[PDB]
Amino acid sequence: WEQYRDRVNMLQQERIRDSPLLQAAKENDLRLLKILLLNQDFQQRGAVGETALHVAALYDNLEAATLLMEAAPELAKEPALCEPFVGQTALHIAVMNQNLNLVRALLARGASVSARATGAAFRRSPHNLIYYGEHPLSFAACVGSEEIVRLLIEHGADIRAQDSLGNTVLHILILQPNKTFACQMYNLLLSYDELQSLELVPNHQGLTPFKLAGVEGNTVMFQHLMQKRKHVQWTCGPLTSTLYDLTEIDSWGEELSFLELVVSSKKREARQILEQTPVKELVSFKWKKYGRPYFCVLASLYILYMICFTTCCIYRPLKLRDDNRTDPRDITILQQKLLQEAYVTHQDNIRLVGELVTVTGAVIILLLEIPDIFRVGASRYFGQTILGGPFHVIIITYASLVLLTMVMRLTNMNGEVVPLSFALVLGWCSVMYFARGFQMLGPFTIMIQKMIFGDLMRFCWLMAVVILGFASAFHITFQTEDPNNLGEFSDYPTALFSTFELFLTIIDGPANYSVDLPFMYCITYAAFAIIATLLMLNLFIAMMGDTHWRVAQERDELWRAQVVATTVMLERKMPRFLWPRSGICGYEYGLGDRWFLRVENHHD
Amino acid sequence: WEQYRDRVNMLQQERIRDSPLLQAAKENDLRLLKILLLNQDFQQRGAVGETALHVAALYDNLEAATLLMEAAPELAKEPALCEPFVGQTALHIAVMNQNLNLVRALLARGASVSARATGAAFRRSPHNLIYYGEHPLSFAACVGSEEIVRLLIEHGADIRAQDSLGNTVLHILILQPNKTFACQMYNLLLSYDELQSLELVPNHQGLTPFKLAGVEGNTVMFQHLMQKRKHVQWTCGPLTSTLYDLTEIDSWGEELSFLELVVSSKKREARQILEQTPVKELVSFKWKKYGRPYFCVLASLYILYMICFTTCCIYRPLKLRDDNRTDPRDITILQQKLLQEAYVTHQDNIRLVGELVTVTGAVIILLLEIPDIFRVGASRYFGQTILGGPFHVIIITYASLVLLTMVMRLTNMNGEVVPLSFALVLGWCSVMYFARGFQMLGPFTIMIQKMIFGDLMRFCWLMAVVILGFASAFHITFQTEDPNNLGEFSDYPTALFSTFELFLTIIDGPANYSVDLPFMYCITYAAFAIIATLLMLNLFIAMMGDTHWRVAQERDELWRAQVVATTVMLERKMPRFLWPRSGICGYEYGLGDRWFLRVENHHD
Ligand SMILES: CCCCCCCC(=O)OC[C@H](COP(=O)(O)O[C@@H]1[C@H](O)[C@H](O)[C@@H](OP(=O)(O)O)[C@H](OP(=O)(O)O)[C@H]1O)OC(=O)CCCCCCC
Ligand SMILES: CCCCCCCC(=O)OC[C@H](COP(=O)(O)O[C@@H]1[C@H](O)[C@H](O)[C@@H](OP(=O)(O)O)[C@H](OP(=O)(O)O)[C@H]1O)OC(=O)CCCCCCC
Ligand SMILES: CC(C)[C@@H](C)/C=C/[C@@H](C)[C@H]1CC[C@H]2C3=CC=C4C[C@@H](O)CC[C@]4(C)[C@H]3CC[C@]12C
Ligand SMILES: CC(C)[C@@H](C)/C=C/[C@@H](C)[C@H]1CC[C@H]2C3=CC=C4C[C@@H](O)CC[C@]4(C)[C@H]3CC[C@]12C
Ligand SMILES: CC(C)[C@@H](C)/C=C/[C@@H](C)[C@H]1CC[C@H]2C3=CC=C4C[C@@H](O)CC[C@]4(C)[C@H]3CC[C@]12C
Ligand SMILES: CC(C)[C@@H](C)/C=C/[C@@H](C)[C@H]1CC[C@H]2C3=CC=C4C[C@@H](O)CC[C@]4(C)[C@H]3CC[C@]12C
Repeated sequence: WEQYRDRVNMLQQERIRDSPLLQAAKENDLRLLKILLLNQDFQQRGAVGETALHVAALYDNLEAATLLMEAAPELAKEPALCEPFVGQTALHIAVMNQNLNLVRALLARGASVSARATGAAFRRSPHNLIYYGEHPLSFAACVGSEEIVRLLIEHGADIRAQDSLGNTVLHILILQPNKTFACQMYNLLLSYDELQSLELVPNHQGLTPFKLAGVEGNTVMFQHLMQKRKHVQWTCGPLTSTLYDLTEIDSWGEELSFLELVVSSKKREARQILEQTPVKELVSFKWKKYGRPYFCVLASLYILYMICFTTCCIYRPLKLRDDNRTDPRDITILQQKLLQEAYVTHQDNIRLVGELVTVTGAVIILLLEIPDIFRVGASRYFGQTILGGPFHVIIITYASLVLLTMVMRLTNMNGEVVPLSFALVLGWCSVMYFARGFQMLGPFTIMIQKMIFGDLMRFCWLMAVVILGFASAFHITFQTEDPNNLGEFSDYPTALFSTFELFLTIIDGPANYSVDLPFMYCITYAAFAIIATLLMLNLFIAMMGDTHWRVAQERDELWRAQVVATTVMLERKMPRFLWPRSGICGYEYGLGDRWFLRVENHHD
Repeated sequence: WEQYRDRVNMLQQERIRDSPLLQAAKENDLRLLKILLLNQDFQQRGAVGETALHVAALYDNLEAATLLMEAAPELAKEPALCEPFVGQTALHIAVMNQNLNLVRALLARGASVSARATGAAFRRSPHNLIYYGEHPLSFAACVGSEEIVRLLIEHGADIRAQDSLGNTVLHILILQPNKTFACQMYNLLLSYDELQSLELVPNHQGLTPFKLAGVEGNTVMFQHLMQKRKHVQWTCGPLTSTLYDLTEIDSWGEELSFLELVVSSKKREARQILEQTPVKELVSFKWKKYGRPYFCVLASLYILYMICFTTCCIYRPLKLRDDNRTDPRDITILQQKLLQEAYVTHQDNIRLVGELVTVTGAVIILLLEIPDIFRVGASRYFGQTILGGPFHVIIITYASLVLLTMVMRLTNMNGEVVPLSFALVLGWCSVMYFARGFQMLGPFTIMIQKMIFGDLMRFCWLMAVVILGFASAFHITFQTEDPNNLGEFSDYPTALFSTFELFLTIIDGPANYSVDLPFMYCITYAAFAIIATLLMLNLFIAMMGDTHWRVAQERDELWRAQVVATTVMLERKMPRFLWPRSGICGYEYGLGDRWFLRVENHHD
């Protein structure tokens, strides 16, 4: 909340400028500070509970801080006592200002090296511009001063300490945007670290520093981590045979693997870690050997199942209508057969076998799609475009509509045409889910997805506004006319549908040249042809062209992300005997229990 | 196979780390090596059959290699004895690591300079990252160390030696990606070469180094080869008159010429050699003087032949139907005349003359197109887009359909409309083959080809999926309705055709405003108008626009490649008296039997 933080900062500045000691410490006024510290409070606090030493350390005044530490040195151990800054000692502010002399003086005076800055300003939030952690070692690692890190570690800072989110100092080091010096600081902290190692300590969410580097899109820290796990077997000429380790990449026998955390991430940059050196090799092996033929087999089985469903839909049992067509505008000549009237002939028995196959396929689809929602969460399963969220919504709706059609068929309920048409359209449009397995058809589904949940939802309000206005105009111009001669605008729903058809130029303009149409229709339809047909439609065509160009710029990255997501899904759902553990065995060749991957690269 | 090569490498590293001698040679451990070589095997081998000297040479340990060569020097002549590395001595690994001292020590010890590295890793394959050949001189030329080349040649390496593919050292030099230093290495090896020259030695495929440089897209080596064949007549001011040699470019009196090998190549870069200095001049002379008027004459003759075929198709003999139209939905009022009933009047005799002209043209087309398939191969004749593969398929199908129509006409078989329509469409669409002879119409055929075998085959699966789903929905919504009022969806093939028409907006939406259509048709057609008409169609429009832009970026190169392919085809197929040998005579002007080409260029 910005209006509370501004009030806190203004009250802090008012309390600094009101007290003479805080004002003398702020401006580095040595004379007034010496006068006030010669004789008379040393423990007066501002609006945020900060002492005079915090004010002296905030404005980088070393001499005023030494003068304030000459008398009553316990201010080195006094933390702030207010909500936006809880526990912020002078050491944190001295480290953040990167003043080595003030940090050395505070550690000589005996400041707490394990004091936690548990305020609201130090938490990880979009309100806070920086997440530097809570312990002063985290601040010293994130700022980028190695001397302060060595001085804090030699004075007894704990490298294994965790903040309120559970993040260790490596986790807060990974999250920094300055990823160049952060690798050197990571190497320094790993050198100073000698139970389990600091690399295997997870946070409260459950992520290791390797997995957190994978999630947050930190490619440089990912390369720095993987350069400590490779093993160059031989470098012969331009050929180099590296042996990468898949212990923290494959994550075999785990609830959530590394690649599933990488792909199902809100950060955009994480897909770049699907283009790194061991990960791309690993997913290419797992896709070309196992993922692609199993995905093609599943696609062929689903296509045959949809063909059986379509064949059961076309041969739906219909009989002659018993009631006579009294209304001249009624064209219903057939109605649905009853349950006793149907399933008599042998062709109806073949249809019954096909319908049993269809309903068992729908039950299998529901049993395969429902527990993943409870496992991974409803917001992430239906939300991610790469994972196939809309396809999961479509296939769950299709299975529910097939079950609803079964219920309506067993209970002799008329009106199966509506769920059968819904199920046919959704089930056939869910065949395009299996187009992600091919590079020639992969990004096209993403193009249609970004044109439907993108430009279509951003232009349908303007389209519906124009449709409503011109449909109302076309209805009231033809309210006083004979509906037989021009019945395109006779009822307001039919006027809305006719104008929606005329927007996309899929029907002709209504014209009857043997009768006198009203002139207001002519002027209003000229306006509709200019504004809606010509101008606003071809704006949407250009928006779709820009969306197609935007996806086609990054088609390979998006198809690779779809490949990794499909490979992770097929490794998780299919049984283990169809998916052996990828990589070299390792134990057979005299090495440990780790599973390795050999990459031969052509350098120089 | 990667899973075998990884197993071989891991077994090799395990056998290195198991034996103490191989481990001492790997780590350059002098103490353990001296202890093991003082007293006790010197001939122990690893998983790939490599000796200890191969391990010492693989890790660039010169001192350990000299210690291993001090005792039992026969390890300098010991090759590996396993399948992925056959015959790989220590000299090949010493040359690949570019260690001149180790190569000199191995040649002093008496290593085999003609040992062949006939393993699977040294062959030319997409599995292997490098193709450096088999003989150590090929390795020394490909790595780029002139001192090793001179040391191997002075010790007795054969420059004329060929590997399993028949490639000499020049062939393996051309295939390298580092084409800058490869020209200098080529010049050094030609200087050291003093029967026929090394430039005229072909491989097992039949290609000279000039032809292999032409095929593989190596433009820099092509310039380096052509700078040894030019002859500057006079340089006056800014004008330079060079006299290029067409002995290895024109290839007169040969089964496969140089330009036919350049154009009909799987490599993309070979078309750049159609833009070089003598080749572009030569094909421009051969096209502007001979190829263009002969191609225009053939185009005019084929257009007149297709006009005669169309005129015979329009005047096809038809008589009144003998059977009465019993079915009210039947509109057949004419049927085909019999063979005895036809060919009676004088106009039928004119039609008979035209049909004889048509069938002789089809026989001529078959006799001109069939033996080229057996000559150049079915995979290359119908495969290359530049050569006109689809046009050859179309014209062979057209000739076969004309012959089938002749067979059905002679045997009084009804149903000539189907092969006549097939032959008319294919024969008229084969007129666009003759559009490659004009720069204003050249790349347009390539645009249509890349939009048909490209984006159309990559989008027709999604299009057919949407067509099948919405056709099934529109059929089952109108299964219970009267087919007289709205017969666009009455049968499932007719529903498929009507939805395919509604996809491309070539017919209107089915609407009958005098009767009550079902509302599910209205919602499903609104969905079809949004998803299929508006979104997915204009995605294909944008894909075709991107394909058109991609071809229009490189229109001149593609048209030049079409010109060279057409010129080669017309030089091969037409008789020799219409195609004199291009270039200056040479023998008349006191020079040799070579045929030259004069190029005047404006330098500076
Ligand atoms: C029947 C289907 C139901 C699907 C329901 C669930 C649908 C579902 O799974 O995604 C919903 C969508 C997700 O976002 P969306 O599809 O727009 O795409 C993501 C993101 O929102 C941006 O739009 C994308 O970048 P840009 O802005 O294009 O540059 C970004 O690309 P990248 O940077 O990550 O690479 C994407 O990650 O959010 C909505 O807008 C709701 C519209 C709902 C409209 C329909 C409501 C029924
Ligand atoms: C009736 C006609 C029959 C023709 C049969 C034979 C047709 C025939 O001769 O070419 C077939 C085609 C060749 O490849 P295609 O036409 O796509 O074009 C080549 C290549 O495959 C790439 O597509 C092109 O680059 P890009 O990817 O565009 O960037 C490349 O350009 P360049 O880099 O070389 O400059 C081209 O050399 O391969 C198929 O995909 C089969 C589709 C068959 C579909 C239809 C099957 C009946
Ligand atoms: C049955 C009729 C009445 C209406 C409701 C039908 C709507 C269908 C055609 C629409 C609704 C949402 C659309 C839709 C949702 C999301 C996606 C995921 C995207 O990555 C590819 C396109 C795809 C798969 C499309 C396909 C067509 C769908 C499924
Ligand atoms: C992009 C915009 C323009 C799209 C979303 C607008 C949708 C509206 C205008 C369309 C979509 C489906 C149409 C529709 C659905 C079904 C029926 C029932 C039918 O008996 C009368 C027409 C009627 C009532 C029309 C009214 C207009 C609707 C609701
Ligand atoms: C007769 C009807 C029923 C159907 C089969 C006809 C198909 C024709 C129109 C289609 C089939 C394949 C198409 C086709 C094949 C390939 C090429 C080569 C390309 O470089 C230019 C376009 C061109 C020449 C086009 C022309 C139109 C063709 C020949
Ligand atoms: C790009 C996609 C959408 C293209 C290739 C799809 C093709 C399908 C949908 C089209 C192409 C030709 C069409 C076609 C050919 C001929 C006939 C015979 C006629 O008596 C009934 C319609 C029927 C049976 C239709 C069915 C639908 C077909 C097969």
